Amino acid sequence: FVPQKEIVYNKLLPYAERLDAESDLQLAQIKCNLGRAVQLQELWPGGLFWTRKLSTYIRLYGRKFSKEDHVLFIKLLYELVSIPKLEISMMQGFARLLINLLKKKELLSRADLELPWRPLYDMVERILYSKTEHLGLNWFPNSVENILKTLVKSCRPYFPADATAEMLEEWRPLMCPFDVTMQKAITYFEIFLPTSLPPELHHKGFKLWFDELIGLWVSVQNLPQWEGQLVNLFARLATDNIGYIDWDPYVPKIFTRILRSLNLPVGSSQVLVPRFLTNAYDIGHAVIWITAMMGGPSKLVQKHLAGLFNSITSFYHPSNNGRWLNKLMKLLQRLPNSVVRRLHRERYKKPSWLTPVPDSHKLTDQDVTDFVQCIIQPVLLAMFSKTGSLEAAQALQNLALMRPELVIPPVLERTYPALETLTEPHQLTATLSCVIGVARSLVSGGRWFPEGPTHMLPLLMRALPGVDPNDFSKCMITFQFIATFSTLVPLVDCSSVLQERNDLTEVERELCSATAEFEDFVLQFMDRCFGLIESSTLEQTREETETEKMTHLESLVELGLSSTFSTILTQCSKEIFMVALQKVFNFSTSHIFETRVAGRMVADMCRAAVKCCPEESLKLFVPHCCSVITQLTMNDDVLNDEELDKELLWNLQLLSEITRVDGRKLLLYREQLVKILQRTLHLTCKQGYTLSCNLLHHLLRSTTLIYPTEYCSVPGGFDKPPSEYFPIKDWGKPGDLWNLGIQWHVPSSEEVSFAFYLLDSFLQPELVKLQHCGDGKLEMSRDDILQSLTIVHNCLIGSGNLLPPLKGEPVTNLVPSMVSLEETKLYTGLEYDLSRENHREVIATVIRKLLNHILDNSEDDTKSLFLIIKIIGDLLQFQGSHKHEFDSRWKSFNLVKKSMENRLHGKKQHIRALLIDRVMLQHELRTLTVEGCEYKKIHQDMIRDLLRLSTSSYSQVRNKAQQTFFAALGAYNFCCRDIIPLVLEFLRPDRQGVTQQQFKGALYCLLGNHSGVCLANLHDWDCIVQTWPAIVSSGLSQAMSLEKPSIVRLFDDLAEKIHRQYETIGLDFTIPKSCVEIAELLQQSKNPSINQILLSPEKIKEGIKRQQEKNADALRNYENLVDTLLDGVEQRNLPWKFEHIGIGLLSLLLRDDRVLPLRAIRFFVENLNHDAIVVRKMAISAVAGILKQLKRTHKKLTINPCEISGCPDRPDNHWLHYDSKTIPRTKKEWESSCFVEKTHWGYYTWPKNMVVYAGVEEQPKLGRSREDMTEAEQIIFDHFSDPKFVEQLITFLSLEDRKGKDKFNPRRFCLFKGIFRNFDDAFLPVLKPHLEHLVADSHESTQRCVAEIIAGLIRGSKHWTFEKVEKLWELLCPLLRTALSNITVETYNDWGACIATSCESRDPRKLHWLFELLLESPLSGEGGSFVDACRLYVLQGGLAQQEWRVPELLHRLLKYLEPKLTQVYKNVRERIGSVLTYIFMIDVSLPNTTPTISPHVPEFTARILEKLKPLMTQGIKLLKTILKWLMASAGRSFSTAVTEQLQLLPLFFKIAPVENDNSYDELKRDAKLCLSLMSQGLLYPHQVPLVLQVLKQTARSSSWHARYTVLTYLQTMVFYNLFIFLNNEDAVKDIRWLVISLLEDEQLEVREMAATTLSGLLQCNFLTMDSPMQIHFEQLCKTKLPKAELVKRHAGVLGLGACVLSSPYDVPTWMPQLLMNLSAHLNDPQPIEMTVKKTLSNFRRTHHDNWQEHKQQFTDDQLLVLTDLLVSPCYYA
Ligand SMILES: O=P(O)(O)O[C@H]1[C@H](OP(=O)(O)O)[C@@H](OP(=O)(O)O)[C@H](OP(=O)(O)OP(=O)(O)O)[C@H](OP(=O)(O)OP(=O)(O)O)[C@@H]1OP(=O)(O)O
Ligand SMILES: O=P(O)(O)O[C@H]1[C@H](OP(=O)(O)O)[C@@H](OP(=O)(O)O)[C@H](OP(=O)(O)O)[C@@H](OP(=O)(O)O)[C@H]1OP(=O)(O)O
Repeated sequence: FVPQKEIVYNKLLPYAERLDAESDLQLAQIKCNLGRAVQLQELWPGGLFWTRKLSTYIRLYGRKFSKEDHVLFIKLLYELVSIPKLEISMMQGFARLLINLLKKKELLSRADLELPWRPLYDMVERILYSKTEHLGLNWFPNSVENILKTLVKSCRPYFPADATAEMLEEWRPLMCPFDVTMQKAITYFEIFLPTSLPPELHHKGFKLWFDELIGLWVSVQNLPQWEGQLVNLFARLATDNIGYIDWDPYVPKIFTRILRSLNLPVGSSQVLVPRFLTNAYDIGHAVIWITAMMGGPSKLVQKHLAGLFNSITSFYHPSNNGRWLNKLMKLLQRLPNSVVRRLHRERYKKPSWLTPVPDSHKLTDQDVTDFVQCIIQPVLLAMFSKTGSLEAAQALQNLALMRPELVIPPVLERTYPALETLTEPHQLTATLSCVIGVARSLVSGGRWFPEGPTHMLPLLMRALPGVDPNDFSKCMITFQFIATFSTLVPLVDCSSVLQERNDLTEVERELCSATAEFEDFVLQFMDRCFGLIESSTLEQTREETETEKMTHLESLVELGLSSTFSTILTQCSKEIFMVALQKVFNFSTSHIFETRVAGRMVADMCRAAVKCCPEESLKLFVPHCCSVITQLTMNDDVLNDEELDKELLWNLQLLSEITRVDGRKLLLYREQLVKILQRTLHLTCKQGYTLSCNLLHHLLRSTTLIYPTEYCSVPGGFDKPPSEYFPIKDWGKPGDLWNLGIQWHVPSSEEVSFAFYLLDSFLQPELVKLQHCGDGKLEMSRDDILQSLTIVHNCLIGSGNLLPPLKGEPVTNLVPSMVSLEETKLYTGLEYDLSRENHREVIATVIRKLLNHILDNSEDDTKSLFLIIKIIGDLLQFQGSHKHEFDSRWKSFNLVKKSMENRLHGKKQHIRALLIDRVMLQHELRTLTVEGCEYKKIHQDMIRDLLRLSTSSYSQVRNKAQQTFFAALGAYNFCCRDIIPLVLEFLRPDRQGVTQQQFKGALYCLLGNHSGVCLANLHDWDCIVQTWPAIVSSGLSQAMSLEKPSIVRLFDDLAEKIHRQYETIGLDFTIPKSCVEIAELLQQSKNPSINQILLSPEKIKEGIKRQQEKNADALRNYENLVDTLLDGVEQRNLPWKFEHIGIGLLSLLLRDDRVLPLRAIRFFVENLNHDAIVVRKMAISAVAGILKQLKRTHKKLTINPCEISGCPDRPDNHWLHYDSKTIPRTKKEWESSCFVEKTHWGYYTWPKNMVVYAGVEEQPKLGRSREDMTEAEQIIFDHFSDPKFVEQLITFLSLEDRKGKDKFNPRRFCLFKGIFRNFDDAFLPVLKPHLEHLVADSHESTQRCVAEIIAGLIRGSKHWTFEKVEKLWELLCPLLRTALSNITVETYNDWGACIATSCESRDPRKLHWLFELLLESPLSGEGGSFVDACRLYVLQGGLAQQEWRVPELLHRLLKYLEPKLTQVYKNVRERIGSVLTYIFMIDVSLPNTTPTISPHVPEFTARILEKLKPLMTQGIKLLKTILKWLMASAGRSFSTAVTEQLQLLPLFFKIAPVENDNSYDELKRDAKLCLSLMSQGLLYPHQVPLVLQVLKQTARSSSWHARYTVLTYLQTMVFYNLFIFLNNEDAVKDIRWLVISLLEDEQLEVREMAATTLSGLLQCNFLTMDSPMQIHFEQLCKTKLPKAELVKRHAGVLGLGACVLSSPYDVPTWMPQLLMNLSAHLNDPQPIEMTVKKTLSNFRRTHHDNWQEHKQQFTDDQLLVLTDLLVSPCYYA
């Protein structure tokens, strides 16, 4: 038996008694056939048909199986995605299911399930880091990167406990921080490392790697691509292991980089902008990482949040918007969203095997109060931003779940002045948006904020002018405002409870007296909405046309008034209803509205009046409307007409859109509705019958659908028990899911026999007229058929719940299967006895005769053909609900649910009006979940009749028919195999008469033009072997008008959809022997498994035999697809545009598991010399992949690195010396040298198996001829030996594809890499002239051509014998010396990526000929100076790519440059500075490292100071190389400030100018923006005594330029390091000394920057405004002036003014005092007089935003001082 693990919302559903017998029968059919599909070696029909059906079963019944059945499903799905080398598209199909079984962690414990991880790594590395799939060998899906990560994430908490040191042993040797192989490891660490381990396993957890990898993270100070992965790792480590990390030693380093990742402009020049900060921290991962730190006993992370926001409050102000605001609004959206989820995780979540937080690490009531109080001031400034109020109201909702008494009064103090202002209208858009998130916490008066619903009704009454027909932004947010209040509070009078009753409290009796205005709200809501309608009627201005479409902005106001009025009028007492029903009736019947805009809009407002009480409302509408239709239609002969009377034509829509109340209470009016349908449905006016068809439609909709009738917040309703319960208690009703009290409308036999009586009196008389017209015996008009089809369409679409689909079962051509392919059946509650009529089959036979008559006898009747598409679109796939209306109510539910949800305590607070709709969304999901559908013989005919309409004469008819055609291809099982042979019949050359509409209509059938089914690019060989040749066979002969421009865009879209969507198809579906799990799932499940067969004696041999036949035909159809394309591209009289598609389909077939067939190897090699540049650009990309296929598999062996190097920790070990190329380079005995090819090996640690290549000649033989050769696949040898082929190949490659966009092609490189690797310079004597001719040419086309061949020689010379290596460089070392001599402007990026490419993954031993040539003379300039710079830039990329493997050549190049760097030019200085950052990149100071052999920054900079000692003319020449180096080592080094470089700062301050203008020298201009890059760089917290010693020394007394720039250094250096300094509390006393002691400067320009610095430090709360600060200024202002004393008195006026400018948007308690005595220095002398005039005029500028709130902090005696005061500039005097 099954104890269900987790189910759904189906208990409530009305047919809940039948959801156990139907669910368990499908689950038993899952266990049978999914086990039998795997065990009978079948994945093409059957492995996917029951993976989809379990994917359907999870999305329909929750889990609803047992724990033993849940580990059978996981361990079957896991072993299928971990098959070695599957088909990768079906690997995702098993993947998304296997994510769904595992994403709910609480369902399966750790002791109940375990999964290995190395099957995931071979799965990931083949799909994510494939060594193919850039040469054209594999073709992956587009979604493969994120599905595999979210699968490992779902499999990660079930990895075994001994399998993370097993995981820290494999990629820990990849952590050399210089190669690209480190972010290989760090992305594996973020994905694979187990962090959600139980607390008895942390020693086998993060403690193996935490201090090893947080110590790496704190030591970088660049921003690599892998630093953003560790913040995604450490966040996930933090959020699971709360209370087991001590983040306190690392918390100032964490918040200083979250601040730094905001990238805030600070300093009034503020940037020599580092472009390395493109990569940064995803703050959405940082919010996860702050939130998991807060609950500690020492509240240390809390004040770093208060230090964070208070430093950035001025950026949330709505005047200060900029680039930073998108990260900064996103920070407010997520931190209250995440603190609440942590509070739900520790207060209301049920326990599971996931470890809870400890009691010591849990958020206290103080801790969440102090979180709101440090975020409330930035969220209220975000409320009024220019970018909207969406991010603030989502923040303000989640803050209101925690502390309502602290967050709701600061909002409603700004809301009441916003609803009555008539000036600053933006608040009403933004304050109302924020009360809607507040609304759940506002109407619910808790034990802290009980005054909430006192503000309910006055905000609700003052919002009534918001419904105005002038704004629509106010009107939508007003309709959203009142509907979100009038679904919380019942609108009931409370006066009979206002008598003697002791239940009312002080606040609750204040509510009941205010409920006298509930009727006055609803009636004034209507008188405001009637003017909203009657002033929005449609004006017919243009006399020719008729605007019939309600626009999108007006369709929202219909639905916005259909929502916001039906929610008032449901949440409403019956006494207030019926006095408001008459206001609707006395409006909508005394007027005559235009039926287009105001017709849909009045009748929807009446539709709301009927759906709330259908008895009392239908007593007066349908007697009124039917008595006036029969008066105004059947009196005269208005059956035949041209235009109806606008009142008759009104009262149909007033009746049609009103008769869709609950269909039980329409049986009273049977003999009135049928009477008008028998009189106005057969009219002549094209709007007259469509309003009558909408009447017939909605009557059938109301009498066969299951839907809820009421949507009230209380299940009894607000009307049926008056005064039995007190209504003002259920205002904050949480609306429980159990005992919901939902009321349904299941169709009775009275409502069903009437549903067929309308169908037996209007469908059948409209079907016999269509029958005799399609037979030739009635001959109706063109509009008479059009009128009759609407009756057939509105009876089908509208009563389709009663009509069974089809019968007939087409077989014998589809896919045969060994297992069941039965269609699923879901009882959506109705029987539909299926004995009497079956009306759906009759319509399908009338149409196939009617459509056969119309397409032959009248091909021009378009509007009849549009209806036939609408009926076949509903004869096939229409049960009771619509496939698009469900998707728009699914989105409208998540728009309403996610808006008003109590995230603090779980599912128990969703309101009843949401939950009733979601149960209806569960019924409507079951009405559309037709997963399996058997392709029957009627479905073989109805789609082929759509295929005639998809190819017909008119493009309006073809476009509508193809969309039904494509939707009908996705529904039925194996239809696409039936219809490809039928749709390609319009594309054959041999066809006699095929029109151009016939032709291109069939190519819009192939080009799917949607997201559902691409019919030319299916994922099967039996379909692709027909569609791809037929595209290339078209063209050469067809009726293919290639001169029409639309058909050329069609083939360019049909070819560009194939290359975008194609994904490589498997050839071997060999299910491995490790699927005993399938036998363990078929057998012995038995708890739901009612399937007693359990047999497979020799059917498993038949399944193996049919699989090997599938494996044979998939191999056969592949090699037939190659032959049919080559017979179509080498076809005579093709157009050119059809062979580029034909080569384009051959480039996708080049496979890795196979070798391409012989005629295609001959093809792509011979098409390397093609005249079309597009073809031979593809032949380069294909022959490079052929040479990968023909690779000859070198042998390997394993090195113990203790055996070599003589003896047995992160860099440059003692047992690592053989990897470093200095002296012992191989000259004669080249073998026995242990060449380690790739760079990163052996840096950090050594792997378990360090693997190098073999010795001499154990690799395969190199020099060979055609005798010992594969005699079928090296015809490529025959072409590169022919000198006519080579001389034409060298000639085509030296063309110019473009002059600007012409770079070193990395795909011509892989062409020549695969040549000289595979053939071992058998072609190099045939390329003797064509290498020596191209180097001696001035053209950049040939220098680029030769460079791909040069680097392809070098990286092809990996496995060459020592004879061939020396014979290579004997002609190659003079060849590069020629090329490096004649290097040009358009060539040094080619050579800069030529020999920097050739040093990629080679040992520095094996290429010393470069490193003796490239380091020979880079700056000994034989010709020019730009040549010497380009000769040095190519040296840079080669030495950087062999990063740590060489200490020696870095010294030999540093020893070369250390005399030369003084006497060079600027283009060489910009290279030497770019080279010296790679000479010193190895000096890293990483946490467990060793001082490397590679040259040191401290050993070099001490020599630089020895040469700059006369400065502290030839030293100023040396600064232009040091400054250009310190510009390059800004973010391009692993430690941005070595302490010997820090005293280069006082030499830079006296040079860097003040104004920073373009008129200064290059020494000055490069010294100013070198200080900007060092201040904006980080620093370790043991450098705060070291840099502050420098800046106190530099600003002590040197020169006023240096005192100025120390201040502008500080302001953008204690901000980007703001929490390093605030941890070292001795440093903030030294900043406060230096800034204040430099207000006393002898230079005025220094001291005003000292006050600008101090004003910002006070503003970011780096310096608290203590009392001895103000005593130091207030006892400095009162200073006598006898005539040094002037500068002494001024510095107090700077100091008072610095405090004034420090709070620009608030007036604190200290603020009015130090404005009054600040204003007393206004008649002071002139240096003081400017400053007081600058400070007060800047005060008044920033304080006119909300000065009415600022003036209350002033006395009335002090307002007369500040208002009447002169601070005006010179041009007012
Ligand atoms: O069916 P939908 O629309 O796709 O949405 C499902 C979600 O998708 P899924 O069912 O897995 O496909 C699933 O969320 P995730 O698995 O992704 O986390 C459920 O979460 P869960 O219940 O496990 O988690 P908890 O209860 O929130 O802790 C439900 O989310 P809540 O409302 O928060 O959950 P409640 O249903 O209210 O209990 C939600 O049910 P609704 O239909 O009402 O939106
Ligand atoms: O010398 P490289 O240009 O750096 O290329 C090598 C080379 O691949 P090619 O056959 O394309 O030249 C290796 O092949 P072998 O010498 O071992 O025959 C291959 O090794 P595998 O075939 O075992 O994959 C290795 O790949 P890897 O670094 O994953 O070991 C790959 O290096 P790249 O992937 O960086 O190109």
